[PDB]
Amino acid sequence: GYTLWNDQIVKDEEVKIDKEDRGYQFGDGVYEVVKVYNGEMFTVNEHIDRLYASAEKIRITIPYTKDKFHQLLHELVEKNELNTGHIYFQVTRGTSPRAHQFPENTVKPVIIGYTKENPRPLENLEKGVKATFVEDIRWLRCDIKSLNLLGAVLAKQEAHEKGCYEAILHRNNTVTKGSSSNVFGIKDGILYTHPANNMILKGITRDVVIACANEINMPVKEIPFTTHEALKMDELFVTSTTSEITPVIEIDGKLIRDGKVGEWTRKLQKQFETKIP
Amino acid sequence: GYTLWNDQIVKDEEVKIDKEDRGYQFGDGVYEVVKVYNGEMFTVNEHIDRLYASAEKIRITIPYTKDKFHQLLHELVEKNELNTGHIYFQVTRGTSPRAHQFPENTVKPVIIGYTKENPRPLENLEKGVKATFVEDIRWLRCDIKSLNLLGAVLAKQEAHEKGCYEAILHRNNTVTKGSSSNVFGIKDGILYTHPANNMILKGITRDVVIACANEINMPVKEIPFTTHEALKMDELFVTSTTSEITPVIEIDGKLIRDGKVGEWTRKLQKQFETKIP
Ligand SMILES: *Cc1c(COP(=O)(O)O)cnc(C)c1O
Ligand SMILES: *Cc1c(COP(=O)(O)O)cnc(C)c1O
Repeated sequence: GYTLWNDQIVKDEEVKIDKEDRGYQFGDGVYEVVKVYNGEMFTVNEHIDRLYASAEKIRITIPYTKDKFHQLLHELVEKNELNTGHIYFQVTRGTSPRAHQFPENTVKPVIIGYTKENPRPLENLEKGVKATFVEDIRWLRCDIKSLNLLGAVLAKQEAHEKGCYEAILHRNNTVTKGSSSNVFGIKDGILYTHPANNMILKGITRDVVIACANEINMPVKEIPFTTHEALKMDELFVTSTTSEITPVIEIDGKLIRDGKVGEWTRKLQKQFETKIP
Repeated sequence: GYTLWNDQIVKDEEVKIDKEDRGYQFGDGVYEVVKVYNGEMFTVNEHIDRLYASAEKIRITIPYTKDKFHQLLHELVEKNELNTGHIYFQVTRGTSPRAHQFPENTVKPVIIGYTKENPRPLENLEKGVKATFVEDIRWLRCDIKSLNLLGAVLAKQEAHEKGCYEAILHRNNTVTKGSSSNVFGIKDGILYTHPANNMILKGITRDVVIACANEINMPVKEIPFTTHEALKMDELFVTSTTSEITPVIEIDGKLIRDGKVGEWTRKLQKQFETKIP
């Protein structure tokens, strides 16, 4: 296949990472994941804006204009002939001899991007998924979508070992986020979800679902709910670019309500579907 | 130069990292940094035991024995003819297509290790340094020396822009550790330092200093102290393999006592010298 390397589309083999790439040794980089539906990139601009925003938060300067970056992303989809799946891309501060502090502005940021054929998780969208409560041990800057993810892999892995799809993180017993997604809860026709602060990444799918909720005249309250209040909800689902709107029907062997995908979830999934290419 | 790559000492050029190297995308891996004093490695067994310990905490199985590793490290010191500097080595889970949960027991961990000429910070060890208080926003598993270091880089950089050497981290106004070192406080001939828990990395230099205190009949209290109490210490300093015992004589424009290196610090630095090759 083809991989985007800085400003070049090259063959995977030709691509190589240096042992002193700040993202390799420190996790000094940012990233994004864009979904493609039949050759069409879903909400690409939203994703491109956040890359630049996340890079700016750690004072990384991307050498290209959002336009040059958009074009490069499109060329990559064609060269790979990606139909339905996703585009992954990141930016690290660049390569320099090991040191914690920032290097000299001289260092060029390394950019890597590639594709993968991956269909929508239809079975999960229909029948729902299992989940587990895992304690939040991640760092305090989750608003930045960076490569500092060791906290997430340990959470996700615990979920997997129990046969769960996602792990729901909570700090001070208050639900925050999923290892790799945003958590929503529904009680009496009202949508609840933890507000946007340093505790959670302000997801793009998360924002679309709030627009969808506003469109179908459903009220939304960005109020934090506890893990006990979570098990008392009528419906519960998680969101992420790849997961879309995945229903959560059971947490730790405790069926949410009756253990069936709710009607409001369905309406949101039905409304969301209209925005997809 | 020569780079240790898995089980082969090869030239920097023959070594190549893959973009789906879990340590590159998730910071999924651990590391160590040993000091070499005139061809002789300092406390090398202690460091290798913490590498294997740190790997075990995230379920990484190093394919070689502690001997094969020791042997390899020694070859690397000779091939590079390293006199006085340090060795940096690390282990990642390996290369596998992008996914948060662990891959299969098939994937081999990628091992990297290389040297660097770096003298002793004589100036700092004699005249002391300036520091700055920075809030601890790191993940909750610092007991593991992992590659999830974005919190550390962001802290060091802040100290750096303020012309300070190190950043003294505090969580809930209680001093925990530096961006990349352990903190010690002295008040009335008694040695104070934060106890070993998930909040701090149990450093090797830290333990040496604690042994050096017992040997010189100095009382050690592993009681955490606040920032308000830190500013009231007779003496203050930080430790690490590369900073050894660096004395901090000022925190944010505020001198620690008279702004001179304390006598107890001098006695510890003197005793520490006896353990060096
Ligand atoms: C990437 C990510 C998400 C999802 O954001 P989307 O834009 O919906 O893909 C949610 N939470 C965390 C912690 C993430 O890293
Ligand atoms: C590596 C490290 C240290 C120092 O440990 P040493 O064995 O003395 O080098 C101290 N604090 C943190 C946070 C570290 O990561």
